[PDB]
Amino acid sequence: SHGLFKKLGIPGPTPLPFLGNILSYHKGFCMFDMECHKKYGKVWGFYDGQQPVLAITDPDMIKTVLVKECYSVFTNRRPFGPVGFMKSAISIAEDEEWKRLRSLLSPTFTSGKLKEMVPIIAQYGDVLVRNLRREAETGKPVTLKDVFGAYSMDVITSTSFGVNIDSLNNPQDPFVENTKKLLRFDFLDPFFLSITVFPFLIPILEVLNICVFPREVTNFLRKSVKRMKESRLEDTRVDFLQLMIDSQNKALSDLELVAQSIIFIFAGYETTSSVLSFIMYELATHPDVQQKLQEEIDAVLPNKAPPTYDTVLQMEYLDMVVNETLRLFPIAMRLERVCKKDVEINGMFIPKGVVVMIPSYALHRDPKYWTEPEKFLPERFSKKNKDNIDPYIYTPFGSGPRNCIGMRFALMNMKLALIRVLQNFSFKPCKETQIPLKLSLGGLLQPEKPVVLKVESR
Ligand SMILES: CCC[C@@H](CC[C@H](Cc1ccccc1)NC(=O)[C@@H](NC(=O)N(C)Cc1csc(C(C)C)n1)C(C)C)NC(=O)OCc1cncs1
Ligand code: HEM
Repeated sequence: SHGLFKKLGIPGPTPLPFLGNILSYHKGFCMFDMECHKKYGKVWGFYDGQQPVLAITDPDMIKTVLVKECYSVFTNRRPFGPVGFMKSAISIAEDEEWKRLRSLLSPTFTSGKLKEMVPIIAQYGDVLVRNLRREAETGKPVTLKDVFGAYSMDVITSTSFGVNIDSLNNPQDPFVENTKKLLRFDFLDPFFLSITVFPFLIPILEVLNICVFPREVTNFLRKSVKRMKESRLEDTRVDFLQLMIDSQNKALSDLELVAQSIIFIFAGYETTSSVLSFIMYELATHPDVQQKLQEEIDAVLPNKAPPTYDTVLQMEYLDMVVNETLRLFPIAMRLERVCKKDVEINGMFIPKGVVVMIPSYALHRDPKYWTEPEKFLPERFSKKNKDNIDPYIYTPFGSGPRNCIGMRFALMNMKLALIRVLQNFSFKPCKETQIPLKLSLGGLLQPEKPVVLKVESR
């Protein structure tokens, strides 16, 4: 079975019985992919335990699996562990169910609805600047994840559900406290290690009602959503929560609604707050880029003018800065599609069962497509070098019918935060700042030490 790639004539490292290549993950699965790419070329194969995985790096091959063959062969992401009713969450859902969730939820983030969100978000950007000023009035080291997390939770909850939970004025906010415990995947956790390696365990666990997400956290998020939806129905603006009630009056069940809500809560909070922290980390450590960003905001928005939808969009360098951070810190380190039948794509035979894997981290740092791939140089994303960058090599939000539904939301939300912040403050590194930033070898894209900076006024 570990002789799949040999028989197919596909290069790749040599697997150990049972574990496969899993122990090559010890120095992070990102440096695993990079090392394999450099060594094997555009295509290689490996085994997450028994699960065979095919890694692809040729752009057209990527376009085929991501776009052309989505509905026909590559509809689904890897099955990953015991998930319970969260098996209905759009990102985890398969086939027909993903299909009907995708068109139910996709109208969430249209131009019109995105434009209506600005006033709401600008309000939380004002509380954010007020909070950062306190940390600036003292010169106290600030954990970026804390402050930007509270902001992001406030934005997603308000824009998604129409509710103010005032997380920004509330240190011990149940919403933040629970959500950051929601997923804590670790290769060092025998639980996550075991199901990562030996997937035959999973169906046993689903019976036992065991789940990758902690019970206390899903219960809390379940009753919080029950509450918020009960509110909406008792009141006498169409958002994500309203759309899902419309489909209740096939055939969306209550549990399926909470699933979608937990996904949206998690992305809004965790991904948004993380990307903001990496962006600010790179500004602090690149003082002139911070300076140059500060001057666009001034040129476009003079006399501390409030950002609007179109002012955000006119801002080229702020955009350059964000793309450059996503290039260095892609939240999804790999994109994955399960191959659900035998197919030949770009004169290459892929069998049913294999996980087709696109190593975004590696491709974002390939010396082939990027000169000085390892540094922070926003210029590489200029109006001029715009059709240099291949859309299938640079995939921070993925591609095709299963790309990020919240992409323009998160881009707008982050830029609105960045604009408010940078028109008031300056971020400098301290002794408490880890330079260079090392990433955790554990799970998601997170720093090994939390991002800690000082905040100066203007
Ligand atoms: C509530 C939490 C559920 C998780 C679980 C599904 C997810 C797949 C996914 C990732 C990114 C965007 C969309 C879907 N899984 C992961 O996040 C995993 N990480 C990955 O992204 N990988 C697939 C890479 C990876 C890490 S370990 C591994 C195997 C060796 C087991 N593969 C976790 C478990 C570490 N995802 C989720 O809900 O994502 C919502 C988002 C949308 N946009 C940004 S976040
Ligand atoms: C900077 C923040 C974010 C980054 C970097 C990001 C990135 C991604 C990536 C790379 C994918 C997978 C695409 C693929 O497989 O090709 C994805 C999936 C998804 N994302 Fe985003 N995301 C972000 C924030 C959000 C937000 C704010 C939401 C909405 C609240 C969101 C909702 C989704 C959903 C629902 C999916 C799965 C879509 C599907 O399977 O049909 N993410 N995210």
